[PDB]
Amino acid sequence: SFAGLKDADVAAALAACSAADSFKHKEFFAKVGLASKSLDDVKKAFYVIDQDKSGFIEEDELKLFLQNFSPSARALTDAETKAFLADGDKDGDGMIGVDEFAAMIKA
Ligand SMILES: [Ca+2]
Ligand SMILES: [Ca+2]
Ligand SMILES: [Mg+2]
Repeated sequence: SFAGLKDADVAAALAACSAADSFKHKEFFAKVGLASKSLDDVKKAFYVIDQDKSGFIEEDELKLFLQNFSPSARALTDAETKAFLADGDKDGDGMIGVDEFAAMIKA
C-alpha cells in the first residue's frame, strides 16, 4: 500500500529477487512501480522503511527492506545491503536520508 503500489507488481518483484544475492535496487524499483511514482509517494515509502521514525533508514532497517513489502519476505544478504547503501549514501554517514532515497529512485 503506502506508496500506492499494486500487489501484483509487489508479488512479481519479490519472486524475481527471492534468491539470495539476486536483489538489485533499481531493478526492484522499476519493477514494483516505485521508479515511476510521484515524489510525494517516493516519500511515503521512505518513511515506512524508516521503521523506527528516526528520519533515516539505518543499516538495519535496510536489511529488512523487503519485509516492508511482505512480512514473510527475505532479509537482504550483507552484500546486498552493502551495495544499496553504497549507491544511496552520498555523504558517507552510513544511513540514507529522504533526499538521498528520492535521489536513488530518481523522481
Ligand atoms: Ca530509521
Ligand atoms: Ca547518508
Ligand atoms: Mg532502530
